[PDB]
Amino acid sequence: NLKDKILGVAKELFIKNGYNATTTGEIVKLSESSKGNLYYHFKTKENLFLEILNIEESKWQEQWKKEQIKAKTNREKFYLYNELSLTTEYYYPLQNAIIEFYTEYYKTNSINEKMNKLQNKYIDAYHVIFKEGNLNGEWSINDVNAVSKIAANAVNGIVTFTHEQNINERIKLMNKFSQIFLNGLS
Amino acid sequence: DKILGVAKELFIKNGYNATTTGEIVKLSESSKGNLYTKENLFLEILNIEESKWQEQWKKEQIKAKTNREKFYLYNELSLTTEYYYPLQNAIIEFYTEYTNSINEKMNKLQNKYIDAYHVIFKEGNLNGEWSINDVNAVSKIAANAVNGIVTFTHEQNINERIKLMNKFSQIFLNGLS
Ligand SMILES: Cc1cc(N)c2ccccc2[n+]1CCCCCCCCCC[n+]1c(C)cc(N)c2ccccc21
Repeated sequence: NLKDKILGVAKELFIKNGYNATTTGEIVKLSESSKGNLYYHFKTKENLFLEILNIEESKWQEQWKKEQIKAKTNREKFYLYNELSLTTEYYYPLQNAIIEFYTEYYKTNSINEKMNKLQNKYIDAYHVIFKEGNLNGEWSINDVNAVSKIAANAVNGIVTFTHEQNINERIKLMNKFSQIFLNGLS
Repeated sequence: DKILGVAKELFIKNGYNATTTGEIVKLSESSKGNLYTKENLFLEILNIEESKWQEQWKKEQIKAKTNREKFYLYNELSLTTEYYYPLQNAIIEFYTEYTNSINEKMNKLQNKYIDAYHVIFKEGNLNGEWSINDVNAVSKIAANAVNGIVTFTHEQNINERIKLMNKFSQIFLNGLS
């Protein structure tokens, strides 16, 4: 459990102090491990952080599997996912370390390579909703990959660039977007 | 205006946090006291750039005959400009790493950003292209959705991005009518 202890501790350090401030020395000593083991498993602070994000994305997917039973039809699932995306981000503790992380390794094509495989996972959630929505005549989309990328990124924008407003208004808007968007697929 | 140019460049190349008071003065070659907050300098640049965009938009919107077309175009152009949108990641940090006199003050910057759509949508209501009772909501949603597509895909074929943005604009408008 040394690999999973290191990630657990590193998660909490990144949460408490951000990405740049947290050193690998800290993570080593606090998880009772060695620079060696940390190097053998993750090679860099950068890659360790990506691995956390993998664990976190998996937990999110696992969360979404349970939570999407409260949505009988894919139209309902679309509405719900976008809400969840907005509401849960408001108190996602890693979010700040993520902002800090991305806005620092976006240029390195390899790190930006793995960060894309990660967003692709977020985009898969919509892809499913839309594919299944087709197979139940909720709508007709011949370009599911496209409309999926659009939804994911439209929704991130509404989640990220609003913040200023109070949480009720932000939920109203998000749901209004969800409405407008699904109406344009008809 | 010796500072502001290098600050922009620095803020765009590296983060809001990563670029510094020292780095700004030393790289621009100017007096430390001369520029005496960082948040004040930042909010200044955002205003400048946001104006340079809305100005460029006015000298370019003429090529769209109907407001339906203005929507598509403004959004398409949002991908190509050198103004404002290249500072979006820097703004994301800004909110996290930042009060009262500033955090409420830069909602006047947001309303300027949203106003572009407010015209387009209000104009379209006069022109009878659609009917939006909740213009202001739709404007805020439009602005942010688009900013999303612009910002969270800045690492892929620019011509693909323009395709996505157009498939977006279509859907959004189709859902208004
Ligand atoms: C657990 C968990 C819990 C949640 N409530 C949650 C909520 C929403 C999404 C994931 C969530 N997860 C899953 C967490 C996984 C996060 C993985 C995202 C890594 C890529 C970063 C996204 N990103 C991209 C793409 C492009 C950018 N320009 C950019 C700029 C600034 C900041 C981010 C940027």
